[PDB]
Amino acid sequence: CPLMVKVLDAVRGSPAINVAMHVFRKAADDTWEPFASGKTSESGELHGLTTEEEFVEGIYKVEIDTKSYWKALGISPFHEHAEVVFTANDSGPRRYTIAALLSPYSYSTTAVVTNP
Amino acid sequence: CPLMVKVLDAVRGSPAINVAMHVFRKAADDTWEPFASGKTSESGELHGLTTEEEFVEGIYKVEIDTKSYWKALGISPFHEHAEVVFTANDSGPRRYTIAALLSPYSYSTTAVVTN
Amino acid sequence: CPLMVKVLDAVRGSPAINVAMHVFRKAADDTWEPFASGKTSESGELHGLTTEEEFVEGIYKVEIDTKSYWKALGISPFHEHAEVVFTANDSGPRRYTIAALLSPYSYSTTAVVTNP
Amino acid sequence: CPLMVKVLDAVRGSPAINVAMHVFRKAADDTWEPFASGKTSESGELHGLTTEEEFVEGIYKVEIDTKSYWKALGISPFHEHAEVVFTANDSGPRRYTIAALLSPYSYSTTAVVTN
Ligand SMILES: Cc1cc(OCC(=O)O)cc(C)c1Cc1ccc(O)c(C(C)C)c1
Ligand SMILES: Cc1cc(OCC(=O)O)cc(C)c1Cc1ccc(O)c(C(C)C)c1
Repeated sequence: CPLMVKVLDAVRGSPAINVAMHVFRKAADDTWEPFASGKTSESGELHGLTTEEEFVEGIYKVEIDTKSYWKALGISPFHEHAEVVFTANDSGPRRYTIAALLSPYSYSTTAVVTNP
Repeated sequence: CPLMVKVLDAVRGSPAINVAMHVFRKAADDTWEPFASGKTSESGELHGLTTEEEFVEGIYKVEIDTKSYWKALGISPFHEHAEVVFTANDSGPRRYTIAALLSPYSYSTTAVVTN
Repeated sequence: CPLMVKVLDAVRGSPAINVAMHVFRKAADDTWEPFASGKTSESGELHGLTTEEEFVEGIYKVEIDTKSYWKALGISPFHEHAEVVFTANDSGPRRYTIAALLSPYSYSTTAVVTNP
Repeated sequence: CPLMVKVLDAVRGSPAINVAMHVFRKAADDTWEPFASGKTSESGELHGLTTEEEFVEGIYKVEIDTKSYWKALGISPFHEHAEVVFTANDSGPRRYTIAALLSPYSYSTTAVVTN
């Protein structure tokens, strides 16, 4: 469906497995409303967060719990989390893949936006 | 200078100049209280945000207005901003350089943490 | 199969399509021998470069023609190409995904190495 | 200083120190002729590789020995090295900073190209 997140580990060269993340939508009143959540699979992917009709226009935030991921590996990393904040579907529906690449003191994030 | 931010532009191969950003400290009630801000210099750098005495342990957020930067260049961006959230000084004062590399649909951020 | 390359465009937020690349293997005599080549698909992927039995231990180089990609979009980029040089299969066979993320003056590259 | 290389370590959040690298210029017969080398300082920087007069147009390669760096830290790396291949000075002399960010299974490289 319309929103997928793929998370890689740049130290081990592997998908980043069991990484928790929470998705929020900015409300009319400017607050962050809980939208969805899940944890990455063995392939570092999280699918099924939302549907085409629920995923309307708006500003979305994906908060990826990268600190817990590193802590479980014994590492105290720099970032509390990796955030990804973006306007979605403002020219009509699109399908978003959020790619995140994680190191203890660095994190990249990239979007692949395609038309269904 | 305990906190410095350096921003580069991966499309133009240059420092990212006049990029605004705000720094926040997480309050006891878990809200973000803004306490410093600035814009990058002609070398893409922002210095002088805080002092050693002020920069106590806590959770800090740097919100970099990448969307305005790309809009000023006439380039469509993906992100609303780039946010850098970290716990500072957890075993003593350190000097933090946040290095941010910007593309319209991608950014990376790195910390260089010294003495 | 054992070697896949996925190339993304960080300016347009899209797969980088029709990107040419050449794979070389370092020979016993230290020269770079042509190993395989291909161009990325509409999904920014190149598959079928090699087989499990051909892809023996050795030092491999993937030379991705990123300059031509940017030039065809009107852009004069920094890099002549993005190279990816690595020892493969030295603890037994593995499956390698090379992920490359391209901007006119920057390029990241990451490997996902998994056991079949 | 027409060419500077700055290398950071994404695992330790620090400059990458004592990283060796070699610089080559592509010859007329398409072989690479080595002409400069050095290792990064305690701030992860390598200066003084060439001079304005020597650094003429051509295709240059910087080969960064990331594998030795990771081996010295006891960390398994993926890449044999990180190579930065570019045409220099194509419309006049510029000042190039190559910024490299290193992880064991990933690296990124960026050019900051000025006047
Ligand atoms: C977008 C994407 C999807 C994907 O699906 C799974 C697979 O093909 O195995 C597999 C890969 C490797 C990518 C590309 C990707 C995925 C994550 C990632 O961090 C990066 C860096 C360039 C930031 C690239
Ligand atoms: C190129 C550079 C120059 C620099 O001078 C600032 C100082 O004097 O501390 C300080 C730093 C940290 C960098 C490195 C840098 C600066 C920004 C940046 O986005 C990147 C990414 C490639 C990771 C690296």
